[PDB]
Amino acid sequence: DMLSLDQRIQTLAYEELNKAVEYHQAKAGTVVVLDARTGEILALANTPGGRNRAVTDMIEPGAAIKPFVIAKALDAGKTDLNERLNTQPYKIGPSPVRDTHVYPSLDVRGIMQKSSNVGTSKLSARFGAEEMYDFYHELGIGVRMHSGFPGETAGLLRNWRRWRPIEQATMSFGYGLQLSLLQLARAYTALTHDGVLLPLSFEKQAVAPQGKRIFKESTAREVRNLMVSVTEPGGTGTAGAVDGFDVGAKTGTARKFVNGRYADNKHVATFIGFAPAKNPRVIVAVTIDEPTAHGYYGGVVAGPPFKKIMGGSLNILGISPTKPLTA
Ligand SMILES: CO/N=C(\C(=O)N[C@@H]1C(=O)N2C(C(=O)O)=C(CSc3nc(=O)c(=O)[nH]n3C)CS[C@H]12)c1csc(N)n1
Ligand SMILES: [Cl-]
Repeated sequence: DMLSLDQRIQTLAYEELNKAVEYHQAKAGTVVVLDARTGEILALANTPGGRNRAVTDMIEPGAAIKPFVIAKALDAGKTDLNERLNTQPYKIGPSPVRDTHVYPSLDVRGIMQKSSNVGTSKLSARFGAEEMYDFYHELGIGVRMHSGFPGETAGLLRNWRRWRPIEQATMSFGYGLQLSLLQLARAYTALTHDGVLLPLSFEKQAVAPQGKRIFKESTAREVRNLMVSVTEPGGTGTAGAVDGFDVGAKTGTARKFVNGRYADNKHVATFIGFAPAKNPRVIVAVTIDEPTAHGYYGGVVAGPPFKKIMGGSLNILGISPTKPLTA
């Protein structure tokens, strides 16, 4: 049998996912676990029972898309690692562009670490609309996965000719475009596989299949290091840190679109990360739908199951820790 599924990881993922969903009294949840070098899908878990939401359900990614805007800006030389960007909030007409805190300025590392919508939108604004549209398209947004499961759709990437000026701003921190958790996890292979986006596979891969280069290898390596700051003190994703490893991750918290408004009530909490951060072996992605108890942010809600799924996955795959254990 040549199937990529690993039953121990799949069982680990399902149990931790259901604990998190129950503890936060959430409506639903999904997990994807990938081989970070080949794109093999090691686990897909969904709750409550029924359809494969990891493949079928399109979500807005929120700040989980920010790593790719930051990488693109660095890759194209439109920013660097020492620029400090004014990150004061502002508005375009009625629409605000603001962070949860007012940071007067941040470098690119701070934009990632703090999850600055303002910083990301200003980096994105250095590109034209059609450029960015093509960029989201080559990340696979709007491109069907052909996983073999029914109910799968391509996702949403609106035509660039219809973008209002505010739209390109808000798309850069995860508004307006839609993708499945599988498409989102797939995009993170461009960061783990040294700039090369992988197709993903449900069968064991003897080699890493031929991918498509999105970023230079140096860009991917620098961005992975920025993402380690997310799980260290000062970042939004400390709940996902794993003993004996450096973890690059990104949190996301998206207001749900109820009828015709973005609810300040209901949220989707996402945590996606990879380890070992220098030479990744595993990607773990977790999305918790509408938590109602014990917090609703991505770090607090989906961070804890990420940490237990990642740590156990590395243990199951025999990945040696890169630094002394302290737990
Ligand atoms: C509620 O805001 N709605 C947004 C949006 O701007 N989301 C951004 C995003 O991904 N965010 C994240 C985060 O990184 O988790 C955060 C997390 S900050 C945080 N994390 C904790 O774990 C914690 O205990 N406390 N705090 C303060 C701010 S909302 C923002 C949105 C984007 S698309 C969409 N439909 N909604
Ligand atoms: Cl490859």
